[PDB]
Amino acid sequence: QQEKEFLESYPQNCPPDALPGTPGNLDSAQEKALAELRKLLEDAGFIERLDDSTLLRFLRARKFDVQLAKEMFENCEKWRKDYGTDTILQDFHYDEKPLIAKFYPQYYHKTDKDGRPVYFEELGAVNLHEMNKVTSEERMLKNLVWEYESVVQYRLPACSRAAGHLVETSCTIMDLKGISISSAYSVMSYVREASYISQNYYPERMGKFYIINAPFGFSTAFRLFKPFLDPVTVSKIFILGSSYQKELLKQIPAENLPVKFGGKSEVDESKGGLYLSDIGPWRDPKYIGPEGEAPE
Amino acid sequence: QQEKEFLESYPQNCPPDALPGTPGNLDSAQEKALAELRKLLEDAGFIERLDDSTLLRFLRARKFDVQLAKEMFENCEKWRKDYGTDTILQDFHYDEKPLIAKFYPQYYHKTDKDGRPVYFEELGAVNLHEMNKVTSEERMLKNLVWEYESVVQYRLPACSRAAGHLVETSCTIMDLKGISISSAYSVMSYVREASYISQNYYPERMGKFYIINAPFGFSTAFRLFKPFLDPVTVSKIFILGSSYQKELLKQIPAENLPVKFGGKSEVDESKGGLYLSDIGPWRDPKYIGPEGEAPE
Ligand SMILES: CCCCCCCCO[C@@H]1O[C@H](CO)[C@@H](O)[C@H](O)[C@H]1O
Ligand SMILES: CCCCCCCCO[C@@H]1O[C@H](CO)[C@@H](O)[C@H](O)[C@H]1O
Ligand SMILES: CCCCCCCCO[C@@H]1O[C@H](CO)[C@@H](O)[C@H](O)[C@H]1O
Ligand SMILES: CCCCCCCCO[C@@H]1O[C@H](CO)[C@@H](O)[C@H](O)[C@H]1O
Repeated sequence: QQEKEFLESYPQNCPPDALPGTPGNLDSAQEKALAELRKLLEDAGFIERLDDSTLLRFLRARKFDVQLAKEMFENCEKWRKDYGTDTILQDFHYDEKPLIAKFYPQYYHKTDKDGRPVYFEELGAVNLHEMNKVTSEERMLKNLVWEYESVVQYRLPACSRAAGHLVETSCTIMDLKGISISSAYSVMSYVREASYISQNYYPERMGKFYIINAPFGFSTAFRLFKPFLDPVTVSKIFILGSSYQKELLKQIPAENLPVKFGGKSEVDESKGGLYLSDIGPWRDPKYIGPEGEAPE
Repeated sequence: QQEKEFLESYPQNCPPDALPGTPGNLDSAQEKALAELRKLLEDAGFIERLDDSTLLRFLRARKFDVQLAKEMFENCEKWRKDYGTDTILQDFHYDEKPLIAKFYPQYYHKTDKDGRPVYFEELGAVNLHEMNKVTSEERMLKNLVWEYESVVQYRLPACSRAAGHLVETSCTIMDLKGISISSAYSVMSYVREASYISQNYYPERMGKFYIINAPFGFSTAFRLFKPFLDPVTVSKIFILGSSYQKELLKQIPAENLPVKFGGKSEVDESKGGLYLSDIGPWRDPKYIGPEGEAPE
């Protein structure tokens, strides 16, 4: 009575108007696709992470090819064992965070109108040189997986309860204000590594993606490739310039969005404002289940 | 005996390994799609431009929806009547060309390895201010349609004969060396207008598209959207930086590519080198048919 107990402690059906193939909306032969991936994995010795939400995201990332879903699934299970992800919430301590946070922000803050936790990344402010004095790329990546594990174990279940429906994804906002060719080159390895970790071991976890303060050449390229990108990806990716407030306020309440991005949400500066904060439904006693409160 | 005489004066079958749906390769039910669009248009009063190559390009631009092909076809026929395209080769004289060519290059020069005429556009060198003294956007657009009409009436048929196979498309090379946000804004209207004229009244005329000397932010965006653009479009579009020679020499011979782009082709400077030139198979007496030599 632990995983089963956890799964039924929060809503498990995505909203009715959600993309097909998502939990509670799968019907078009995909039910049979789901009820096949579970059989193969049960025989292969696997016991955990076989819930509807999990396998469905694996089936969704691989167009519902039950064969490729097993591959992607085993390969991810291989990775969690090697990397020690299963014990990352209690093994790893990013005690350098207060020291380096200002050079590469990274922080979660409340939710958007769909219940998704909002993740902010001020990539344009990054200062790797000043960061390499304290930490290392390896540790920053451990922090990335540590936060991903907080999202699934604590944040998502709490958000589901607060929104009345599932919520398997997050809403991310990346700020490019301040990027240069120089710093862009200095972060490529971390970005390429972080990209590998999520769309392979955390697929379908992205629900919406916003890039604000994107430079002209960059923003222009998107405006020309729009008609050639699949409609499924243009529904999630948003590339906007210096005028982004109206768009953001259209997805995130206003009382939920930080004042710096055109909203009303203010974090007390006498306890690490925004950068060192982690406030949202997951810190509200009435939305915390049998898994207890997430770490800090 | 004029259009019929013209059509059989040059090869009419695309190479065997070409994209399906192209003349001489259409089979998969598309033959019936072709032999339907012609019937509807014959009843609608249309007499010209009903050859396999034409209608097939219209069917290809609209995924083979015979219904939308008729719409796109009539709408283009409407446009040629209004604009006076049918008589553009003899009505319009871009006598300002020698004066303004240096501010917005534009020139055709020989062919690539597939027989396609190569079109060069040094957009990054554009100087609209210096150009507005002499011409106007309206005239530049008339020149664009005048050149398009030389491509189909003279250039393509000559290239077909020289390559031994059809050739319905052109190979374009756009140079961004020298662009600014400023000049990018100063040319948006011409580019937006020119884009409207080709993919609506000259569809499937683009076979390959190369953008060289693309700025970093711009080039980067393409490298991230690559996996999301359809494989049909990534086969035609190439976005490269300052190192483009190897790629170009891989598509265009070397004796065909101008020295400035990393090749061996040199045009005599005592008669308008490149900018004011128009040399290729269409100026070779042995590749000119009953349509005679193209104008200058
Ligand atoms: C200039 C900005 C470049 C940003 C490139 C993406 C860097 C990380 O962005 C992440 O990429 C993941 C891919 O694994 C997605 O699944 C996540 O939703 C996204 O937040
Ligand atoms: C900045 C470039 C775009 C953001 C990174 C790639 C976007 C999505 O990457 C992947 O796309 C899949 C779609 O098949 C989704 O299932 C996953 O959520 C996501 O990991
Ligand atoms: C920064 C460079 C922006 C270039 C945008 C494209 C401008 C013209 O490019 C033309 O566009 C046509 C679309 O109608 C295509 O059919 C042609 O093949 C292409 O040459
Ligand atoms: C710089 C942005 C890309 C170049 C402009 C758009 C590229 C192609 O535009 C159109 O694509 C069609 C494909 O359905 C082809 O049939 C046509 O040749 C082309 O007009």
